[PDB]
Amino acid sequence: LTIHVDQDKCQGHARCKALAPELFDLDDYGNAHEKGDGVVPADLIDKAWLAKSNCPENAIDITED
Ligand code: F3S
Repeated sequence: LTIHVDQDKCQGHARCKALAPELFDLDDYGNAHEKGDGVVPADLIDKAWLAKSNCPENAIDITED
């Protein structure tokens, strides 16, 4: 599992960042992006799917391999 935020879809709700601070960083304009790895650790797999479910703009993709 990896995370991606589509920059064109992001409108900076910051829900992703409130749910999974560990997985997203916000730029100075409030837009989110995947952090370091992008790879989702075993303990954050659920917060990942939640952040994606919760984004109002459907801006988050999770890849599965
Ligand atoms: S709008 Fe952007 S800030 Fe997060 S909650 Fe969605 S990716």
